[PDB]
Amino acid sequence: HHHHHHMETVLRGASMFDEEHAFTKTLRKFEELVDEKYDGDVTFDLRLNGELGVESDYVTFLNQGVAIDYTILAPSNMAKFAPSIPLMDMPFLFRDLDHWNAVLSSDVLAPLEDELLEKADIKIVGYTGGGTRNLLSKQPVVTFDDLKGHKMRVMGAPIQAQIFQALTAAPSAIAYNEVYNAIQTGVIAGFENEAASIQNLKFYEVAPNLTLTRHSITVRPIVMSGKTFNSLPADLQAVVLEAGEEAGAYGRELESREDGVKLQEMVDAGQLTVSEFENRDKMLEMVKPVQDAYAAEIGASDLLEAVR
Ligand SMILES: O=C(O)[C@H]1O[C@H](O)[C@@H](O)[C@@H](O)[C@H]1O
Repeated sequence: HHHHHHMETVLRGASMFDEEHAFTKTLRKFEELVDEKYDGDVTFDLRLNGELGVESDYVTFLNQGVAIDYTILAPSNMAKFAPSIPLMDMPFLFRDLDHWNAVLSSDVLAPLEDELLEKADIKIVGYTGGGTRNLLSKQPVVTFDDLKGHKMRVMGAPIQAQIFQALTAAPSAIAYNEVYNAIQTGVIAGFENEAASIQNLKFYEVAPNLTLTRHSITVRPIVMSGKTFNSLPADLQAVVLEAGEEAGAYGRELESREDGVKLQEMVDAGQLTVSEFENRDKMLEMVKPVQDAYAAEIGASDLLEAVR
C-alpha cells in the first residue's frame, strides 16, 4: 500500500484499447524508457481495455490530479478544459503526412501546450498519433447528396460539429463508448475514426462502409496530470519529458505506417468496403470559413496561418 511521498513511486495509466493498439504500445514504450533512463525506482500500472473509462473520463481525472497519472488524449476530447487545444489537429488542418510531420518536428504548438498546462493543469510530455480519420457508416456515404443530413457522431469540441455542419451533415456529440450501439440501433448512421481504432474496437461490425474523406491526421499528446508531474523530483521530471518525446516518436511512426496496412487487412477480411468521396477536394473550400472563425475566436489566427 505504502508509496513514496512527493517502496516505490507508482504511476497509473489508462488506455481504451488492448495490447495490440498503437496507443497502448506507446504507453508501454513510455514506461520502458522511463525505466531505462531513470537512475531510480518507479512502478507503472497501466489499466487497459477501457477499464477506467474513455478519454472524456480521463481528461477530468487528470485535471483533478487523482485516479490516473498519465494517458493519451485527443485534442477534441479536451475542449471543456482547454478551448484552444482542438486547433492542434482540427479537421482539414494538414495537407498530408509530410505537413503533419513538419509540425510535430517543430515547437510551433508550444502556445497550445502552455494553455493546456495553465488552464487545465495537464502537462504534454510527448506526441503520438498519425492515424488518418475517415467517415465510417452503415450505408455508403460517397457524394454530397449522401452527406446532406447524414447523422454522425463527433467528439465534443465545438470545431468538430462546426466542420461537419459546414459539410451539410447532422453531427451529434455522443460518447465514444455509445457509438457502436447508437449505430447498431440506427440513432446515427456513422461516425469518423482512424484505421487502428476501428479495427481494435471492431466498429466495422456495425459500420462496414468507409469513405476516404481523410479529414484528419491525428495529433495525440501523451499527457500527465500537472499535479503529478510537478510533484515528481526534478530529475524524474526531465526523464519523463525525454521518455515522452521518444515514445511519441515511436508511436506516430508506428501508427502512420500501419494505417493503410490495417485498412487493407479489413478489406481482405471482408470487414470493410472502402470508397472514395466524389469531389472530396470541394470540402477544403467549404471548411475554410469555419476554421478561420474558430482560430479568430481563440486569438490563434497567427498560429493557424503559420501551420498552413
Ligand atoms: O473518436 C474518439 O473519441 C477517439 O477515436 C480514437 O479512438 C482515438 O483517436 C481517440 O484518441 C479519440 O479521438
